[PDB]
Amino acid sequence: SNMVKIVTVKTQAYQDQKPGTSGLRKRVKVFQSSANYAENFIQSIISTVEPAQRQEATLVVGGDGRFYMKEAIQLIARIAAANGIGRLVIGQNGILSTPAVSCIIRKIKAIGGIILTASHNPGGPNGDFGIKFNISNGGPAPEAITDKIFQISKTIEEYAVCPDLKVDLGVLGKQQFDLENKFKPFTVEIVDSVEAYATMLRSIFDFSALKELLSGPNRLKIRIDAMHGVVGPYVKKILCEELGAPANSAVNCVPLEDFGGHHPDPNLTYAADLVETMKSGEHDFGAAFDGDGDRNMILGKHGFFVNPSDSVAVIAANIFSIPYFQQTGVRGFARSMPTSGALDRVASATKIALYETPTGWKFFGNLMDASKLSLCGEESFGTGSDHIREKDGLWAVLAWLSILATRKQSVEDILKDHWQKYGQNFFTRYDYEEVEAEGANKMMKDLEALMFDRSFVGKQFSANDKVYTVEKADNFEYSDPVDGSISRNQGLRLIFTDGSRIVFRLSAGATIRLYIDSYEKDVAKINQDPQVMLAPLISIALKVSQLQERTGRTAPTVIT
Ligand SMILES: [Mg+2]
Repeated sequence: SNMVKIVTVKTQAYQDQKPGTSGLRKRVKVFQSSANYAENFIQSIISTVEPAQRQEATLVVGGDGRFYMKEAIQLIARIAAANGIGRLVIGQNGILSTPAVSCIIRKIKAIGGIILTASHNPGGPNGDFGIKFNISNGGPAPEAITDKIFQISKTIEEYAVCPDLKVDLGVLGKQQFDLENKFKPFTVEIVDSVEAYATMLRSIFDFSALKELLSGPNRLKIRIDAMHGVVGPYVKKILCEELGAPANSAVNCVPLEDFGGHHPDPNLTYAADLVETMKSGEHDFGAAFDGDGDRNMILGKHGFFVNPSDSVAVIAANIFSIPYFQQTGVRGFARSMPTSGALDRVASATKIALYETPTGWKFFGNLMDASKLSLCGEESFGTGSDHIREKDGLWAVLAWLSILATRKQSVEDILKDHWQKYGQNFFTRYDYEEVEAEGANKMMKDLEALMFDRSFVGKQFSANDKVYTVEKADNFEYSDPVDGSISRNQGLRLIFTDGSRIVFRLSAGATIRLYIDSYEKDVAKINQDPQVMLAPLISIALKVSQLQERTGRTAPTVIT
């Protein structure tokens, strides 16, 4: 029945419901076996909305398809209705990519959205579940708001719910619910998962040029792997149906509740199927997306790997292949500090501002909201623009296709031309996972003390046929030019006079991340194996940090 009662449910607070920057993520089993775990958190989110503003408010709700998503969406609808939220907009079947949620929030001027995703983390009966809150600019809720949610969640003693309310998520259109002894109805609009996002992309990119690129006998041959995650229907409906790529272009493009039993995390080993496909030489372009669609990996013919640090640089160097940027102009470029310096060479050569930010969304969002940031990238497979306030993997793929269309060259030839023009930033990230915290912290503190010494700048480091001179060494700090905040201890940087860098970052077991960025201006040495070219700087990095001595690790856990 669509005439439902409002009921107050006594509850007991949990103490660990901390939203963080990417949402509250817990094992699916925790949500299911902890009474009112989800309910308490949803209520805590909604309690940050001023009662007076709820009736005219809309929340956008959707997720990445993982197990438990639809049950959580029903819970959100039952609690939102009871709390006097006037409207929910929900993707069909509950499905909305994270970029789609950001798109819709900003399009319909909603107060925010609740995204049911744990991004690249596994899903399924034994996987993870995440609940992410975005606010009215379409982006992640900032710390002041997540702090409030957490504080409310720790002392909550009841929540309001319409236990008999049920939303049909499969069916497009408005469902109205009349609440007992409430004048105004509760309205749920089920929208097509893809339409609003596709329409945005239709305005950003030249779909006529892309159709021509992707169809016919001379078509660019592409393989696009959604990794059984949320981007699946977007690939099928935009790249295949609208832009005319053959249906086999869409790989793993049916969303699955367990992401096919694998991690929806795009890199050369988690997406090893796509890589093996590309190695056959039949296809010109490959890409893979993460579970909720804000990360992307870019491959060329024969499986040529475009480092995410290079990808944002190539997009920057060819940015006016994209109609959006022809119209807005380029307001600025940004990358996270550990990302390679390739983007900087394009910004310097084209005289556009380069913002080097700590890891995290808020720094990019601030700059975008100041009209100072058009294109951003992160070495962790992140690429985006100010078209929305989340990173956007499928957008990054259509950027590449637009560039491929105007350049009329292979992905590899585009990179070779790029390196010949700007030099090459050989780049890798070493992850040392689950190291003992005491050793890793001692490693960081000792290295920081050593770098702080007056004589460390100007020191020279040699290995084989390579001499590196320290130009600067510090613990990265960022004063945000919008909110005034000062972020400290964002990473140990060893900056060398030749344009190369070593960066150390720390992030239930500590993880050391070691980023190596070797700038090579010699045309003869471009397109080499990065691991070979980076070996001198890796040796210098392990020796000055004494990482093996402090952690007992002789090798990183993961190399990217
Ligand atoms: Mg993600």
